[PDB]
Amino acid sequence: RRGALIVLEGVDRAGKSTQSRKLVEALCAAGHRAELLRFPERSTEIGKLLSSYLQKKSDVEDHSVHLLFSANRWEQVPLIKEKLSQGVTLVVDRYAFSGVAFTGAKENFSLDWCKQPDVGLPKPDLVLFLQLQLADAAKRGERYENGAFQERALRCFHQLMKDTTLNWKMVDASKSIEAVHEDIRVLSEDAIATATEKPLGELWK
Amino acid sequence: RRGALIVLEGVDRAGKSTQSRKLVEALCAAGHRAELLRFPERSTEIGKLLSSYLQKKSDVEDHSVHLLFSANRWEQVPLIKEKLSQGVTLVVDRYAFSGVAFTGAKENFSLDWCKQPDVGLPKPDLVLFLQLQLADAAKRGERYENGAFQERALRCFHQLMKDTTLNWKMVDASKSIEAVHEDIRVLSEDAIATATEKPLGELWK
Ligand SMILES: Nc1ncnc2c1ncn2[C@@H]1O[C@H](COP(=O)(O)OP(=O)(O)O)[C@@H](O)[C@H]1O
Ligand SMILES: Nc1ncnc2c1ncn2[C@@H]1O[C@H](COP(=O)(O)OP(=O)(O)O)[C@@H](O)[C@H]1O
Ligand SMILES: Cc1cn([C@H]2C[C@H](O)[C@@H](COP(=O)(O)OP(=O)(O)O)O2)c(=O)[nH]c1=O
Ligand SMILES: Cc1cn([C@H]2C[C@H](O)[C@@H](COP(=O)(O)OP(=O)(O)O)O2)c(=O)[nH]c1=O
Ligand SMILES: [Mg+2]
Ligand SMILES: [Mg+2]
Ligand SMILES: [Mg+2]
Repeated sequence: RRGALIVLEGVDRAGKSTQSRKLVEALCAAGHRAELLRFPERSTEIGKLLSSYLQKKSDVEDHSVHLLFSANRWEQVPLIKEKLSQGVTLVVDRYAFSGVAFTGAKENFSLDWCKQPDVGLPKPDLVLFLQLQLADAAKRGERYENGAFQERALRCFHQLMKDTTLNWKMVDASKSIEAVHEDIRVLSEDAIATATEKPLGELWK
Repeated sequence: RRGALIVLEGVDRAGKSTQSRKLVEALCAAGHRAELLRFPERSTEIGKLLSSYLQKKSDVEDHSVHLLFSANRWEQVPLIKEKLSQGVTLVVDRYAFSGVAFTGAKENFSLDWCKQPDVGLPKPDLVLFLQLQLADAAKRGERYENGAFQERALRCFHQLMKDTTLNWKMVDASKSIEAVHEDIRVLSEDAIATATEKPLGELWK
């Protein structure tokens, strides 16, 4: 039986990294083979250019930066497919959705253009959206770290959620770390148990 | 008056670099402000990864490599737009067409997916296609340097030429360097003189 591809999305400070780490821990403690992945994955050459960019150490033309973020996902596709075929469930901290939402929050970027590079990536079996008021997210904890930009990103995320081809689940990320974790864990157990019967799909196609 | 954006395309060994160099020389000698550009532009960080890839010094997942080639064009867009607005005609040795044709020659790559990343780039005013039999190209002068792959690339180029939104001009590249140059020079003079009256367009949109 293949593993499940579970993605956590949300604006900055929504609790994605905290919940992805806790989810992998709990699934492993309950006997599942599960591993954490994140995007961008900064250990690669592409990821290094992305990190310099996000730290404002370098400036990059907006379309180039968008394409590098997508290429950074494609470079991990062979690994993603191999792990899933091996029975390993992958918990992914940000994915193509963040890619479209953050670039789509910029001027003169259509959602259609932003989606294309990621068309065909492994399709998540479950996309958890950690919902919380922007003002709350701002009380917790770089480029894109301002309220007006987060608000436009959030709107883009809501457009992507109209996409019925995907198993979106809303999570109330305003609760305690432990309460949000239990909600996420129960949804993830269900997806691992029931969403893996069908072959891995292809995103946005 | 803005400069013209002229692109030279063709399979490997078609004479693109020789003709692009000669064209810029002749236009400048005839009083035009013209400069040469090429893709990939290996002087950048992205271009360096592309060069390692083409030299087989590194392996790269096919979708990532496709997106890096496109990002390498977008990183030069601000410069392209500035030069053209300044009256400078740009002669470009390979462009988005090569990008689509070479990736589209690989298995499981649709032309549509291959075009998307380059949608919206500056639209060439003239696209010269240096036509010559593959067997001839092979008598002149790396990754992709085998006949079966060049033949699939060539077929992709012929699909792109169905695109009526673009000013494609076929050149008989089997003639002498000087004869091919004169054909190219005359077409280029016409485009500089007549194709620049309208604003710079956007590719594939
Ligand atoms: N449910 C929560 N309640 C309060 N603070 C939280 C909660 N989840 C995470 N945090 C804190 O908010 C900050 C951002 O969390 P993090 O998981 O890194 O978010 P993200 O990856 O979405 O930016 C961290 O300091 C974290 O401890
Ligand atoms: N018209 C031509 N006839 C014969 N050889 C040519 C002609 N044009 C170019 N060549 C030679 O073919 C080789 C490849 O030319 P080049 O301009 O670098 O092609 P490309 O950039 O399309 O690969 C070079 O050695 C060049 O001198
Ligand atoms: C995956 C992904 C993220 N992003 C954004 C979301 C974040 O704001 C940012 C990286 O923020 P940064 O603060 O540098 O890192 P981290 O959140 O790990 O501490 O990248 C994109 O713009 N495109 C993408 O494809
Ligand atoms: C511009 C571009 C070229 N190409 C290919 C065409 C050439 O085969 C190759 C670079 O070949 P290489 O032999 O490394 O360089 P050059 O032709 O300058 O000596 O890149 C792509 O695959 N995608 C692209 O977007
Ligand atoms: Mg995080
Ligand atoms: Mg489309
Ligand atoms: Mg050349």
